[PDB]
Amino acid sequence: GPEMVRGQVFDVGPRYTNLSYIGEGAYGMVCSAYDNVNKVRVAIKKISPFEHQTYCQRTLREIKILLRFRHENIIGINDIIRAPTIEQMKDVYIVQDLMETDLYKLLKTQHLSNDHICYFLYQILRGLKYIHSANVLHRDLKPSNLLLNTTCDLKICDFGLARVADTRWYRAPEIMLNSKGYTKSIDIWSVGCILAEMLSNRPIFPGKHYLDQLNHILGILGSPSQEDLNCIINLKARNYLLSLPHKNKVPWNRLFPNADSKALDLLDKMLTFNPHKRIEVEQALAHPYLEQYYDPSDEPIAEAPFKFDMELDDLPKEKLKELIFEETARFQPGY
Ligand SMILES: O=C(Nc1ccc2n[nH]c(-c3ccncc3)c2c1)[C@@H]1CCN(CC(=O)N2CCN(c3ccc(-c4ncccn4)cc3)CC2)C1
Repeated sequence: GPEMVRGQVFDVGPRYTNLSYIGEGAYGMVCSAYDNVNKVRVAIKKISPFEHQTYCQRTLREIKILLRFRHENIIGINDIIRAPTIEQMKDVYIVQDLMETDLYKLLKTQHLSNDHICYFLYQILRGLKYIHSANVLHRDLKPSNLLLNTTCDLKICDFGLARVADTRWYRAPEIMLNSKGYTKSIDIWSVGCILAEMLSNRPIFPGKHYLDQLNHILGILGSPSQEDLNCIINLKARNYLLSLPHKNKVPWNRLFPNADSKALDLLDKMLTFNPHKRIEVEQALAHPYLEQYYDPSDEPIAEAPFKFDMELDDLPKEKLKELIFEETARFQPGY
């Protein structure tokens, strides 16, 4: 019989054996395993998405994007196991490099030194430069999506919500206000939130719902200038902000009194309220805080950026399942 972990069968043998639990979520379950061909330990995740269209979209995006991307700071896909026919296919096993932990877990137990924060931040931005150069928005950057190895190498994961550019605590204010016209800047906001969390071991902008989160945001950043209000397309968003009481900016060094001054200048530029004024990834990399690492010769871009929206939103789940079957065929044998 097949190996089982926490009640889930992982039917990945004979090539992959010695299954051990790592974690789980709505997506399914991830385990470590041993690859008896390549003689290496790997991560394997079991996804079972075919009952719902949304799950199938997230699965197809993950697979398509990660097979197209190739970057040191982005997790790849090494192999995919699924059934030999569409009708038999209920589970999809995605095989990826094994890392040691993720930043969510790390921050639960460890206080990071500036040297660690600086290197992690560098790598996040270096991977994000590639993502953005592919004309893609990640849209769900957060500490659990940052995988780490023993020498502090970092890889971004989870492209299930990514889109071609046309927990809620890491979401940019423009999304919450429904300001319309979202850009790459949404991911920079998320990185700002991750940096603040590396500096303090807790989230900078928690909140019950968007109204609460926005009040916390503006309680720290202070009220948007009229000029920033005038840059909002959505009149409903502008009007909502004009309805709030005036708040002064809280200095960053109040909240993070032991943080590097350069780190706080970059934090301020990332956690800028107006998305048009928010620092872009290439300028972030060039910021003084990251001078120890910055090297444009070693910060590659995507060879062939995505041109067009993937257009998955109104495909039935059964058609998405066929597209998943087709995408996963490159890991099946040829004649
Ligand atoms: O890639 C992911 N995790 C990885 C990967 C490689 C790793 N190597 N080492 C580790 C590691 C981590 C922590 N500690 C030690 C080691 C890895 C973790 C995460 C896990 C899931 N993944 C996204 C993903 O697989 N997709 C996007 C979401 N999607 C999806 C979402 C929901 C549902 C769903 N299904 C049933 C009910 C409800 N929802 C189905 C599919 C499936 C495709 C991002």
